[PDB]
Amino acid sequence: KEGYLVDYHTGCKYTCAKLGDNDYCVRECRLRYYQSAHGYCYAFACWCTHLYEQAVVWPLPNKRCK
Repeated sequence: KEGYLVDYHTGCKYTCAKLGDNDYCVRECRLRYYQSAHGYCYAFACWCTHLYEQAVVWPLPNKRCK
């Protein structure tokens, strides 16, 4: 499973270096979910990958950047 990185209360994106320069992005994904998560910087913003069924993202109730 895959999903865009967003905060549960701030509703905002998490920006990073181009695509595969994912060194900051993987460290968010593996602390947001289980440590077995992964990700990359799709359009210079973090996109988590190799995820379980318990990842959700867009079905959140608000998710607009405060």
